[PDB]
Amino acid sequence: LSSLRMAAILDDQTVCGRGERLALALAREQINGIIEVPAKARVEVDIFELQRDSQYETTDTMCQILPKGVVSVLGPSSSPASASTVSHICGEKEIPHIKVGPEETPLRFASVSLYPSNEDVSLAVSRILKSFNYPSASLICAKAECLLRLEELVRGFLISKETLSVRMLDSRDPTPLLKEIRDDKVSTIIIDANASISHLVLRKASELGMTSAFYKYILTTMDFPILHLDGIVEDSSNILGFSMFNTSHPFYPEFVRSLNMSWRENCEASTYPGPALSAALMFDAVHVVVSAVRELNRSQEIGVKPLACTSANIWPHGTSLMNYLRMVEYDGLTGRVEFNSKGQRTNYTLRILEKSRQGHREIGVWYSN
Amino acid sequence: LSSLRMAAILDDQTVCGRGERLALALAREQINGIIEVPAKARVEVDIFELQRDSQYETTDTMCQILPKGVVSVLGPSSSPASASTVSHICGEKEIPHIKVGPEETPLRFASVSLYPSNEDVSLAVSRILKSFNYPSASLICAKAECLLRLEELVRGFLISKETLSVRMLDSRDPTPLLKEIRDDKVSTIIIDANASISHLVLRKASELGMTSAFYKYILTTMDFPILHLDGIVEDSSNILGFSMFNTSHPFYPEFVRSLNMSWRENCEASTYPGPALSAALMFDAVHVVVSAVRELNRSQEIGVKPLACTSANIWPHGTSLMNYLRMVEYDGLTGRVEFNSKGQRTNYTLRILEKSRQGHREIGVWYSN
Ligand SMILES: *[C@@H]1O[C@H](CO)[C@@H](O)[C@H](O)[C@H]1NC(C)=O
Ligand SMILES: *[C@@H]1O[C@H](CO)[C@@H](O)[C@H](O)[C@H]1NC(C)=O
Ligand SMILES: *[C@@H]1O[C@H](CO)[C@@H](O)[C@H](O)[C@H]1NC(C)=O
Ligand SMILES: *[C@@H]1O[C@H](CO)[C@@H](O)[C@H](O)[C@H]1NC(C)=O
Ligand SMILES: *[C@@H]1O[C@H](CO)[C@@H](O)[C@H](O)[C@H]1NC(C)=O
Ligand SMILES: *[C@@H]1O[C@H](CO)[C@@H](O)[C@H](O)[C@H]1NC(C)=O
Ligand SMILES: *[C@@H]1O[C@H](CO)[C@@H](O)[C@H](O)[C@H]1NC(C)=O
Ligand SMILES: *[C@@H]1O[C@H](CO)[C@@H](O)[C@H](O)[C@H]1NC(C)=O
Repeated sequence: LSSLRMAAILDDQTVCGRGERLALALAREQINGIIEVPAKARVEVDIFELQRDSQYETTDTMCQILPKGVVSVLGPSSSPASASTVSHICGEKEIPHIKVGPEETPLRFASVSLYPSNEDVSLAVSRILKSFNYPSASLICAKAECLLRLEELVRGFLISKETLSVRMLDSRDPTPLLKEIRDDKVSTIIIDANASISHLVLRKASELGMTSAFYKYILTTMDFPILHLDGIVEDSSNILGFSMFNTSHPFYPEFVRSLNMSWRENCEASTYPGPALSAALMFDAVHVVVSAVRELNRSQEIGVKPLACTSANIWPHGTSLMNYLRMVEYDGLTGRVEFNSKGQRTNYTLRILEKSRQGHREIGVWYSN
Repeated sequence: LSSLRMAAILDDQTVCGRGERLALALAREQINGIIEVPAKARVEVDIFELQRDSQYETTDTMCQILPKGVVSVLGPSSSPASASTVSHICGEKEIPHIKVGPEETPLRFASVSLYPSNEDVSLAVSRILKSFNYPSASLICAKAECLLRLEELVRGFLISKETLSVRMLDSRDPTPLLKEIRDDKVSTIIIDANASISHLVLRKASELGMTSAFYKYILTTMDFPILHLDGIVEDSSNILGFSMFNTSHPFYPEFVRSLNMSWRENCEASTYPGPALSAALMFDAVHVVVSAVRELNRSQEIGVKPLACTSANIWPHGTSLMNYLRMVEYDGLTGRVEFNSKGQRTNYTLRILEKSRQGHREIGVWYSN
């Protein structure tokens, strides 16, 4: 390899952007700026955008990637159907797919994921419930698939003396849903939704007087740190959730400041909420791929050829690289990155946060081990 | 229209076949044999087979169907991923998709389905549980998506004093799973799996002494009537499940006898288990489409043009035909066929059956209304 090339697929239709493209560039720059002994091949990241909601588009994008000679494909972060199409094609060609968003809910060739598994999210929520003395609860789901995502927790409630009252937004305003929860007179409300939908639910809850001291909320979104509930919350609250960020990572300041400058070219600096987790996962993903490829390269000569959608040819090194990906131990923006036999993150933590008027406080940690 | 043409997609990799191809021919023959006043256009059914487990294949099959000038696409019955690809392409081209297998779990343009909805299956199971005085239970799932398919029942257990212990086969032999259920010492076992997997679970249960009078089974498969548990069951049992068949339908004898001759060209007449429900749903589907098209044709002139995967052209009549499909009232092999505003079967029944040494007995009825 004259260069170590990977592809990344972005799907970002937000007004301000999540900054994944810049995050990828920052990882590449950081890695290429460190001259190693022996010298290593330059890292390249080819970036492709998804602008429609179309698996035709996603398939065509993969067909454009295969001829470029890549050692991995990253993402997309926020498009589960597209990520499944990517995983399938990557599996057929034996190119590693590096996943950076939620487990697809509900494949032979292996992939890895930097995003916490569904089981881990369930266990983290259950840890907070243990802290509440294992109460009855209500669950608000953005999508019906929540019962699958949270199957571990659901199975626990199904055999426990406590109850779980489940309600789906699917489809406009959560107010009638929240009024039913209020009538049940149960304190603990679990919200399984992305950040914007979670904000909407909390806003409507606040308006109904449901952010009083009686009620306790647990959110599943890993973008909790960017959820700003100004005007809803005081300096202390009962609104809990998670973060993966290690703000002490040596690159974290440059990362935040750089993404702030990314944000403030389409929007105002004052509205930058902090770095998006998906951007940090993409940064970390580049390092994981580079680490694995350089370790594989000590024991075997790695080459790439054009692959194609119109050929049954596979990448001969993909099986090997999947095993070396599973050997990676990397300290990233998102904490310790290591993988288990299923390609899932292991030996890591989630910080448990409580929302406040200006941001949050950390009040505990969930350990995957 | 000189002819009324629809397409049907088959995916059948069974040794003996389910007889869907013959079922389609029988419907076409029956309809074309009735000379109406005024005379109506001849019915044609173009048949396509899926032989791989590939959405590339399914998409290519749809691309072959679009130029043929069809008024609907039927199926496939037993291939959920392929049926979803078909629904998507049909929706893009505004051609009705007539579904004949389980609700996909977890679309703008409307479709209809002749197969009972997930909610209806949950409600039918809950009706049997009411008959058992609403006990605690165990659920054996072939796939994790069972919690979604049975979400209505799961939500009921989550708020009830009774427990539900859920276990997934996902992945070889159910024996260890059944031993855990045995240790829980709960009587009622719900099996959500297709017919062959359900048979396997009951066989292993029998071997463990778990088909004694203490245990009660409820199966979700609509192919219960073809599940032959010879050697497991006596003349009476506690093994319950469902059938859609109306064995008094005037065509039922010809249907059974004809599919018996279909079966016994690849296998032995003695191993023919009776007609497969998917074959009967395909037969009924042809009648539903013909009924709707001939009613639409009273009020508007229907034409077809070649459509194509490489064109954005839609079928101008698809919206109209979807509304007329929803007006159909048809008495079929699978009972009364009518649709609600969601395109789901309504105003119908499921017969509740108890397995016996030679077959079954009907012991009750579930009404959708
Ligand atoms: C493989 O190692 C050799 C020598 O140590 C180096 O020249 C080459 O750039 C390496 N390739 C990669 C992908 O880092
Ligand atoms: C965060 O990064 C700092 C600095 O590299 C490191 O000392 C620490 O172990 C990291 N923390 C976690 C939880 O991974
Ligand atoms: C973004 O940059 C602005 C301008 O320098 C700064 O005031 C603000 O606090 C930054 N936001 C964050 C979250 O770092
Ligand atoms: C888990 O990760 C920590 C760093 O966060 C590391 O020090 C430790 O060696 C790992 N432990 C195991 C059991 O691998
Ligand atoms: C539409 O009705 C006319 C006359 O009643 C008939 O000739 C024609 O075959 C009909 N078309 C279909 C699709 O049945
Ligand atoms: C079964 O078919 C017979 C004969 O057409 C009909 O009388 C009866 O209503 C049908 N039964 C049901 C439940 O639809
Ligand atoms: C199939 O046909 C055979 C031969 O006539 C007959 O003995 C058998 O009972 C039939 N099976 C069924 C289920 O009707
Ligand atoms: C429901 O179907 C039955 C036939 O099974 C039919 O007689 C009846 O008119 C229908 N009832 C309603 C409310 O549509």
